[PDB]
Amino acid sequence: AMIVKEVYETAEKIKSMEIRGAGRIARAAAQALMIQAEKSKAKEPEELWNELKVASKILYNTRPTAVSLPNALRYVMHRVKAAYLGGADLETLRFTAINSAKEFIYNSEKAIERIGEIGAKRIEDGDIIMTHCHSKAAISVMKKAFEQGKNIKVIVTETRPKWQGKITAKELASYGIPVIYIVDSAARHYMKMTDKVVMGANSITANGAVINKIGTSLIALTAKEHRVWVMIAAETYKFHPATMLGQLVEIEMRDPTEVIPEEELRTWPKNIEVWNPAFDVTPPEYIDVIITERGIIPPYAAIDILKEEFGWALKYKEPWED
Amino acid sequence: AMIVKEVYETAEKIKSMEIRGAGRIARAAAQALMIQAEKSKAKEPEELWNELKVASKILYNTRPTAVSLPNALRYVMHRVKAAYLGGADLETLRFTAINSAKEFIYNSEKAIERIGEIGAKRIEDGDIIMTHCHSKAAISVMKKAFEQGKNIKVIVTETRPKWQGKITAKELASYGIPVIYIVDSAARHYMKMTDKVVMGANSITANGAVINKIGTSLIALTAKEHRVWVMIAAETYKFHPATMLGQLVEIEMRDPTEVIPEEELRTWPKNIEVWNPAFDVTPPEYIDVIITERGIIPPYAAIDILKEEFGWALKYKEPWED
Amino acid sequence: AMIVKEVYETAEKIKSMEIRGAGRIARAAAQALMIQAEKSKAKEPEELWNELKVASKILYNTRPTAVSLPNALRYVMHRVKAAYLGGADLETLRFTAINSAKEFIYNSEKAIERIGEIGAKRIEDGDIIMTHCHSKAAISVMKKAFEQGKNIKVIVTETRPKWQGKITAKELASYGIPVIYIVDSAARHYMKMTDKVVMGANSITANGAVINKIGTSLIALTAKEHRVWVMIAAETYKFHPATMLGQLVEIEMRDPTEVIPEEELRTWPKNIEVWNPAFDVTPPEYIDVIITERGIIPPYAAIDILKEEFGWALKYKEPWED
Amino acid sequence: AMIVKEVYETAEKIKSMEIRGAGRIARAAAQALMIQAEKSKAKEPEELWNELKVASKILYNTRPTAVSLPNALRYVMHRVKAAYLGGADLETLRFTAINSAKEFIYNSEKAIERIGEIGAKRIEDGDIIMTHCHSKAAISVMKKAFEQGKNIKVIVTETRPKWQGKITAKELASYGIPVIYIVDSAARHYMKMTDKVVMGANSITANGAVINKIGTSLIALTAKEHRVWVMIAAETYKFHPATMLGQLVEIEMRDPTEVIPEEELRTWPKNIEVWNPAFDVTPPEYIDVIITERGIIPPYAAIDILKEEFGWALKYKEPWED
Amino acid sequence: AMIVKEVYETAEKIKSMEIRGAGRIARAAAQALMIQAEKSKAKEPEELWNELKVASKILYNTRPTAVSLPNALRYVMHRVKAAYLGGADLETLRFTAINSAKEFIYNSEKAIERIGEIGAKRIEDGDIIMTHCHSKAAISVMKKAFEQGKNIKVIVTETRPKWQGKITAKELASYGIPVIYIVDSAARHYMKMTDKVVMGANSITANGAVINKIGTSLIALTAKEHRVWVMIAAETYKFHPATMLGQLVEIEMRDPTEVIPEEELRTWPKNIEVWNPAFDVTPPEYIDVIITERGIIPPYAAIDILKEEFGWALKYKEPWED
Amino acid sequence: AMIVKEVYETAEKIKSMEIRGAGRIARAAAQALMIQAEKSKAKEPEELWNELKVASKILYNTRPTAVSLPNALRYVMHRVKAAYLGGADLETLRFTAINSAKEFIYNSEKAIERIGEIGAKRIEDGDIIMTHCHSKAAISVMKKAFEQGKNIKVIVTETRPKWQGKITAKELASYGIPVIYIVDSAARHYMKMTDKVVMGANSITANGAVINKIGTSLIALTAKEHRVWVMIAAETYKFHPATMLGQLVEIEMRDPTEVIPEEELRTWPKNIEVWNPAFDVTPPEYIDVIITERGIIPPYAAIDILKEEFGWALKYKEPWED
Ligand SMILES: Nc1ncnc2c1ncn2[C@@H]1O[C@H](COP(=O)(O)O)[C@@H](O)[C@H]1O
Ligand SMILES: O=P(O)(O)OC[C@H]1O[C@H](OP(=O)(O)O)[C@H](O)[C@@H]1O
Ligand SMILES: O=P(O)(O)OC[C@H]1O[C@H](OP(=O)(O)O)[C@H](O)[C@@H]1O
Ligand SMILES: O=P(O)(O)OC[C@H]1O[C@H](OP(=O)(O)O)[C@H](O)[C@@H]1O
Ligand SMILES: O=P(O)(O)OC[C@H]1O[C@H](OP(=O)(O)O)[C@H](O)[C@@H]1O
Ligand SMILES: O=P(O)(O)OC[C@H]1O[C@H](OP(=O)(O)O)[C@H](O)[C@@H]1O
Ligand SMILES: [K+]
Ligand SMILES: [K+]
Ligand SMILES: [K+]
Repeated sequence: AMIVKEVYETAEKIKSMEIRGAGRIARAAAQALMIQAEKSKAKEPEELWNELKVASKILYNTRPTAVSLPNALRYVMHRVKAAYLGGADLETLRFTAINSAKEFIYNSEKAIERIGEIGAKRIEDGDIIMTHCHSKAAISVMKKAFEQGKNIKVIVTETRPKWQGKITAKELASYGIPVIYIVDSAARHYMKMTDKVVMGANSITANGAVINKIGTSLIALTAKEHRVWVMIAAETYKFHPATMLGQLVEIEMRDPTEVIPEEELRTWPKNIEVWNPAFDVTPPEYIDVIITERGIIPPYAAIDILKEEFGWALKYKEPWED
Repeated sequence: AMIVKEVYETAEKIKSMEIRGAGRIARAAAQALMIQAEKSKAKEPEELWNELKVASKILYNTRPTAVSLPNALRYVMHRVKAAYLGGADLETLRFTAINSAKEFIYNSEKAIERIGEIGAKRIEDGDIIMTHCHSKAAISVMKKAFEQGKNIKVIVTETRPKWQGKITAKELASYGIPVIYIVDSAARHYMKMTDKVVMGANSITANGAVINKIGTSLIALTAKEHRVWVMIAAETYKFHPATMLGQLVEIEMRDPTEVIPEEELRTWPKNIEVWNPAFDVTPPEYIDVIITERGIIPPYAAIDILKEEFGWALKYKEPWED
Repeated sequence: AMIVKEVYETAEKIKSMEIRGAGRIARAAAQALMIQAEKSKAKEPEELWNELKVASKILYNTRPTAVSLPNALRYVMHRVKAAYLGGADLETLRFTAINSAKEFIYNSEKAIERIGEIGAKRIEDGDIIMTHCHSKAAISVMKKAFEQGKNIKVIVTETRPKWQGKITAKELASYGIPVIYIVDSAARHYMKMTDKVVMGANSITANGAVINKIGTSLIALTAKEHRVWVMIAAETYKFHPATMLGQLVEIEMRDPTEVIPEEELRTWPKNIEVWNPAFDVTPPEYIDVIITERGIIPPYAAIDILKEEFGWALKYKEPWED
Repeated sequence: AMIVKEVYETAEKIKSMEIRGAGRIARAAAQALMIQAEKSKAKEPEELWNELKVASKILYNTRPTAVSLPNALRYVMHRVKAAYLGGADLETLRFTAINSAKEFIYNSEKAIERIGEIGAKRIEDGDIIMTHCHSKAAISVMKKAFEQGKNIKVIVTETRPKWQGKITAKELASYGIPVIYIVDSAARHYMKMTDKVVMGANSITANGAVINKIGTSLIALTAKEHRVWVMIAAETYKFHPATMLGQLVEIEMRDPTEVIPEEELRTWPKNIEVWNPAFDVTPPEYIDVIITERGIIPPYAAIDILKEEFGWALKYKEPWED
Repeated sequence: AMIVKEVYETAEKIKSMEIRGAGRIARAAAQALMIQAEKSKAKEPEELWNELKVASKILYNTRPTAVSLPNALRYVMHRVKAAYLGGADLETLRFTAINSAKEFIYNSEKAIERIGEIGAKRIEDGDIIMTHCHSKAAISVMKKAFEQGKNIKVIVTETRPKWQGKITAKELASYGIPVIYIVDSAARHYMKMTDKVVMGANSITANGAVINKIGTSLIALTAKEHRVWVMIAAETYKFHPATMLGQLVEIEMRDPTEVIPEEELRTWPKNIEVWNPAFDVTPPEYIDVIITERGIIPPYAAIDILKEEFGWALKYKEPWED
Repeated sequence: AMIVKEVYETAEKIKSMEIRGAGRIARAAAQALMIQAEKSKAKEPEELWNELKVASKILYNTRPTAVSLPNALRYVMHRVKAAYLGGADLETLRFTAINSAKEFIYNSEKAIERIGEIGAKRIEDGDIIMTHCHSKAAISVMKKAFEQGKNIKVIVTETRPKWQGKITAKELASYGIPVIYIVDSAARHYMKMTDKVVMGANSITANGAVINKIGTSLIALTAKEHRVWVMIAAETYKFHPATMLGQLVEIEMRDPTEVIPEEELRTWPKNIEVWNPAFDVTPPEYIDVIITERGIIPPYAAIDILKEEFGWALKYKEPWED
């Protein structure tokens, strides 16, 4: 019940997308549980255990679609839970939580560097790469390919409604990479000059489907139409455990004013509904490879990544639940 | 040549897209020649003929892609040239121009009505319709189907960068028609609930391809993927004669500042290029029917429309050439 | 208002499908018009005119999907009407109706044997041909090719619910053509051994789509999948003039007792709805050729059959109307 | 050689399809093995062993296509065999056979209700689901989802020739699920209004293909065409171990009298062959997921189900062999 | 019966492909009938008529697949036949034949220049064009595009068995055009760098299929897979009249030694058959446009080219027949 | 290092393709290391280790694409390196090399046999099989299916530029198997009569793509178009480990003079470039099954083969690196 302010501020900052990107919100959430355990004034283990459960619930209940976030929380709290239930005293608990969270953060950072190097071998000198939204994993691949001296150009899609495309373009251009910026609508038109597509992921399902930023399934579709390789750069913690047992992933519907600003929308008629899905779902048939920190897989090998990292936990409850 | 200010002003408003839409700019160019003819101070028929040629060229060099405009100019000018060359006197030439421009304007208005009556028959009670940009021809269909008492909803795509979807959404709402407004990236995600696609055209080619607002081809692609009928509402003067003899249609590239506003765009590094094609091309295999004022055709019958109405002219030079 | 029993008997027999097959029902309506004229006790030209308009409406309100039937009634009534409006006396009108029926009925027979001759040229020695329902035009093709000494075998799908495939199997076998009889569900399984598919049509639209017995579109889809030629054998009076101006064809829904017999259906619970559609719609992209009495066309040239033989009549009302 | 009548009665009832459905026949063969052990008048361990090998062969030679049946006989006989070869006395062997049957039979029941639970998670409120034949695993899915309070409707294809769709329709309606009953030919026509397809399996191969009731592959093809999820609900004992080493599955050809009744068939000429295939084969590319009792897989992970649970046994001979 | 040697020598030279290419053999055949009429020693018209029939039969019976050849013969002999049957005297016949043949030859030459100019507008600066075999029509397009200053490169396929690819490569390279020469097998591999495909035709059917050099259908297929425009450059006399009435085009099977030289094949075992089809058939769905001397058409407009140039003659016998 | 002439001679014969075929060159490289080890005059184990490393590199730098060769070298050298580093004396090192090379050679021969026994089960009585190049693995399948008494015919493609089809045709004929020999361009034209496609592989990637003789991808493309099973017969040592970590396979570009002989080629102008890729890449969606010595897999299960047998090594440098 004695939740420190950094937990609430991180939760809010995930909700408002001031902190965004599936990897980042997962690291931020691990960091929040880390600080809760740093600054906790609890005396008993039972007390700190209970603070960490509640912090974890607050953080889970921010944004639903990227399983990166629950997987972060799980990574920390499977360990914290095993400690507490094994009889660890206060400081043995405090450290288990803090250290588990530090592990996840470090492993996330290393995973992304690694995805960069693996994916870059798939990029060739002269390539024109089209990307969508702003994905650290995808940018790692493109950045690495450029540092290897491959002379590349990236077609960056603006990525409505929230313009993540702007971030992507200034970022790649600041590393020296030539950028071509277009609207989402122009993806087919420019698919004819594109050699490779590199996008990220928020959740990957057991059958190989990729839930990523709205628009992704379209770029994928047309890439298939033209035989351009769709490469999804994604850490293993993007893979979605509960899809193993039949769960559909929730698609986050965000506020209509991200599309039509409040000052404008209030003046619009009542029979207009504005629908603002945050993600769509791309089928495995439109994906060439998924580049994980453990290597290149075909998208249908997602079930293998999950069988072996994740499946064990599905017979238990979540490690923050009563 | 002494060109009236209405010609210059029309030309600027077409360039700037204050006046926009394929059919409307064609009416605005007819109108402009009408007014050059009305307000002319010419004494000799050669002097007026010269004014009409120069005005025609000013209007021609506004926007390239939509062939409606050239076709409107031709409709007036073939007739003006036949009179002048057949020895018409000043007033008979003036009236030929005025009256030809009027006929085109009236024919365009009636054709749009007829297109609506025709396309509406293919809309069924309960249909969810997806559209793109703001096409008067497409809208005529939706408007008439609603007026027949069919309960429809229209999914309207915002149509970046110039946001024509806003015009379409407000217009359909004003007639009583519920709208679902979405970003362009969401067209595949909502194709699964869509019963019909209805878009316009700027130019249609001899092989049946449809040049229309940027992103049209994406929507038609995923429509096909999903077996949703793609219906293109379009006047005969949208069909492109020069394509009969192999001409490719120029795709208008518009200012970067429509995509990114000038204030923001001047802050960006020089190795980001903003590219803003205003149209793409949708191949005939992704189009179910074209709905013209003379009936439903498959897209490959575009050559028939071109043969029977515009082929005759391709042996002659352009009717405004001096 | 004095309508002869034969008109009523034909109508009732078209409704119960005792008279069936798109061509046959058309000939039966023409026959009925002919007999209404032959047996008329009408003493005035206006009195006969009124009997024929009324017989036409009775006949038109039997089965809606096959345009063959109304195109037959048209052929006659356009001619009856031009006579009546030109001032024709009684026996001139009676004869115009008698000799218009005769003409259509004889032209139907000639068209069907000519489709035989043309279609048989696309059947090759050794061919295995799959068909569906019982189409006289399809059968003419197959029977002619067997008479050219080509060793063929026909796969006859049983064609639920009304078992028309039994008629086809006994018919083709009676000519000495070996038949393979299968359930409809088995059409994909046998498509691998099939060389050609030959089916009939109830109506063909302006854009090339073919409305024919329920199932036809599935057989056509898997035929496309396997690159087996789908050939549609159809008289020019199967082409649907109203589709030129956007009309959709109504799909006859027939009695659920044709699917589940009345004795058994009455015992079933109300929360099972039985839906019996008599036709489906096959898109033009899955049709290699339509074989008409005037030649082979790609399905997209359906609009030409229509433009050249039927379009004239769409500016007038139906010839049996007040 | 002293085989108890129940074994003979089960075999005859699997042959006539009085006992049918891949799971049920498997449980029935296990039940029969169990009763052969219970009622055996055998005084030696070698005498019982020999009765069970012989009962197994009788049961295996009933219907070939569904691997479920031999995987059941295996489950038991592998265990009977290891006992017998380990030196087991009589009542130890009798019990090993009794308790292996029991185990398989109970595990079949648990597997089928677990597929219910997992599969139901992919059904969404409002869904219209098409199915085919009568599959207990498919039905468990649909029934569980209805018990979660999701308003669904099921389209039941009648499933010629043996009319299994009648069993499915009455079953689902008995649980209060509204049903739409249609002929098989109508599956493309209704695919446009279908949200999900759920079908069972008789055998699933190493590369993902699904052998199931004749028709299944057509429904799957048009489902793919329309981007409707095709979900296969199947116990792990439907997976076919011999396909790992290249074996193809035999397609049972059943009596032509199931298609044309004997009373009518005898009147037909000899040059009509009636071919009644009980199953077809659906390729993996047209299957979105297999739902097993252990999870959701892409169809290409069938080889893992097999590698991990069955492959061990392929270096030995069949457990009922000499 | 008094056939001059140039007729026999041309026939033989067509048979051996010393004269080849569909246009060329058509011109050569017209030329042969021209010389027969130059050097004829006939006295009566009836005598010369009879020489021209027999010359025509000799020339027709050379190579079967390119309808260019019969259409040449027809063009000359429809005119010669009308003259003779109208009562023309010897010299009026002699000139009719000679002049008709001179017309065809000139019109063929002009048609090809014209196809060149039309097709070249479809070629863009920088384009890499893949072609197949050696087609004058296709080369006209590429040559013209290069003379317009478009900087192009052509991928020339070797075109087994007869190596026409060598001719094509030396020809284009002698005009200054950069050539990349590859084997037929590499067409897919290099389809990714190709912007346009330009091939010729031997016969074009009523439904839009293109019979062209063996291999054409493959290049077309993969071009569709990659969305590369397939442009077929072809004169109207390549279009095939009798396909209007159901005729399949014969595919010429040429001597096995063109594949395996005689010195080698004689040593090969008896159970090896060498099959050497000269042409395959490409479906209309894989063709973007057909470029005729009358302009760009979609391939399904082939029936229109035939309806209007050719259909009239199909109610008559050939103009060389008794 | 004193390298025996057998190493140098093997290396030259691999380069020149005197010894060719993916599997054979791998055996020839094992063999060559065997012989370096047998005939070595080394006194110290370090001196032999050095010889084995240098020989390994000479053999590695022969031909790049087929990963069988590197894998054979690795099989021997991992084991040689473990011995040398574990302190083996001269003779124990010599024998480790000799014996490792022998095991690889024996395993390769047995694997090819097993592949035949496995693939043959998927060949049915009456099958027409199309193959490409000369693959011992594919041939083992065809040979065994014939020996099982299945009546097969094989369509053999000539496989330019090096004409490996000649080897395949003579070899299959010599076993009794009828052959149809065709040029590569005719593969689509004969796909319509083909029941099965059976080819080999040089390298198979982590995502399931198959690098095989130039034109393989074309044949698989049209096979897919036609629903003909594409089966790839291939040993586990054809699977490519470095692709697990993103490596793309180099495609061997061979001398222009294989395509055009040197005598002819020196006469050609310098602006013709002959390009001779020896392989292409066939994507996994066009492959039905890969038949390895351990069973049938779908192509996407290539990652499983790579994980379970070769992944372990990718953390270590190459076992011949100094
Ligand atoms: N050089 C290469 N090395 C490894 N994999 C490749 C290479 N080139 C293409 N691929 C893969 O093989 C397939 C070829 O696809 P496409 O580029 O459509 O021909 C894709 O699945 C790629 O991931
Ligand atoms: O983890 P990284 O690769 O950085 O981004 C992965 C994905 O998460 C983001 O979602 P949002 O912007 O938070 O909704 C984008 O959809 C992006 O592709
Ligand atoms: O003639 P209507 O149907 O109104 O418009 C047709 C098309 O012209 C417009 O172009 P723009 O907005 O002027 O660039 C849009 O592309 C629209 O679909
Ligand atoms: O195991 P469950 O899911 O009940 O049924 C599986 C399958 O078995 C049935 O076969 P048949 O009626 O025995 O020929 C049907 O093909 C059904 O899909
Ligand atoms: O008329 P042009 O365009 O020159 O050639 C047309 C076609 O005829 C040739 O046949 P062949 O070499 O005579 O069998 C080639 O197939 C070529 O594409
Ligand atoms: O191992 P096996 O099955 O014999 O051969 C496999 C493949 O290797 C060969 O390459 P090349 O002829 O050496 O360039 C061919 O591509 C062939 O299909
Ligand atoms: K591209
Ligand atoms: K390309
Ligand atoms: K085939």
